[PDB]
Amino acid sequence: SIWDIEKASLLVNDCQNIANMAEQKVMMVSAIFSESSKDIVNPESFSERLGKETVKDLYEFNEQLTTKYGLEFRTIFFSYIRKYDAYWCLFEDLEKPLKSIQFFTGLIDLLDNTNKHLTLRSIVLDALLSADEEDSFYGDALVLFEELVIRYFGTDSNPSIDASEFILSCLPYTSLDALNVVCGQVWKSQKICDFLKSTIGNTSNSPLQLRASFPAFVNAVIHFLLEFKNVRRLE
Ligand SMILES: [Co+2]
Ligand SMILES: [Mg+2]
Repeated sequence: SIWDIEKASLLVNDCQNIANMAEQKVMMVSAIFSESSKDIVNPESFSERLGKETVKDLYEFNEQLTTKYGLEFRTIFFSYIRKYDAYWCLFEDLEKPLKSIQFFTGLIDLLDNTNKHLTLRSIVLDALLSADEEDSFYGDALVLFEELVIRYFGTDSNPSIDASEFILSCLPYTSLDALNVVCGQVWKSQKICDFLKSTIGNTSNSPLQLRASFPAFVNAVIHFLLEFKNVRRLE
């Protein structure tokens, strides 16, 4: 996929500002989650507690973000930005506010009552693709990845899909091979793709669906988006 260069260019201009409104809604959603960390039993409950108007506003801000700035895969891809020179130059300075925008796109995806969490899937895979650097922040991404896998295949209204489709449908890349072209060291070195294809195969075969509790899921998501937020991804 090609990120519209004009729209991405607009994002450079409105970056710090959209980032600010973004961190507003994060602090809200996160504060509201702090009150009810045991009554929020599922995304739908997260929704009711937030309020329709808060929710409606949440989706409208995400809509403008998505349409105006060309984010076809719903969020920001640091692997993509690091890979393609034109985008690197455009964004190399703006890593801090980019992390904020992505956080927002991650957090509100917790509201997806289909449990597909396409945006969280994107963010986790992007993290997995980005890391060459020595980190155990990787480990956390693998774990969160297995949870998203449970959440997807544990919901019986979600169609059976291959590991390939599960991975690529949320990435601005066209094939599994292509991922080898844009990834960091860890992806190739630890044969990460095979681990994911394995995990995905076993989770949809297993009668055990040891899904985590939502408030624990949410807390792990918030935690993970926070670690990400103090990591230097752009080279
Ligand atoms: Co588990
Ligand atoms: Mg794709």
